[PDB]
Amino acid sequence: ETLVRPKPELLKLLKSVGAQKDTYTMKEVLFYLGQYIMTKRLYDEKQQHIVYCSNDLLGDLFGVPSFSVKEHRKIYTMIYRNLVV
Ligand SMILES: CC(C)C1=C(C(=O)N2CCC[C@H]2C(=O)N(C)C)SC2=N[C@@](C)(c3ccc(Cl)cc3)[C@@H](c3ccc(Cl)cc3)N21
Repeated sequence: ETLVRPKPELLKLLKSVGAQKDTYTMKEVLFYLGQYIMTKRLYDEKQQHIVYCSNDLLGDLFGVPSFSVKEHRKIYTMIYRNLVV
């Protein structure tokens, strides 16, 4: 009840990087989302603060083509839209 419950499309995201649970602290979520971005190589060599998720499950979930890591509010909005209420 400290924790938060992923909607199952994001929870399938988390397991494609080795996650075992189905509830999580925010930290776990942020950390797994980062696995993803760095494993699936979703970024520009030119400007590395932009993540491009255009043709990818991540983009699906967040409903965007791309977004900047410097933009937290906007990130948490995207994450929460995927949290079981
Ligand atoms: C991938 C991740 C481990 C990490 C960053 C990261 O390392 N990235 C960004 C893509 C290219 C690569 C890079 O070389 N940079 C240092 C800019 S830069 C960076 N900052 C972190 C810690 C972060 C965490 C929470 C928020 Cl709300 C925003 C940013 C965190 C993060 C976590 C979740 C998401 Cl969805 C996006 C970014 N993040």
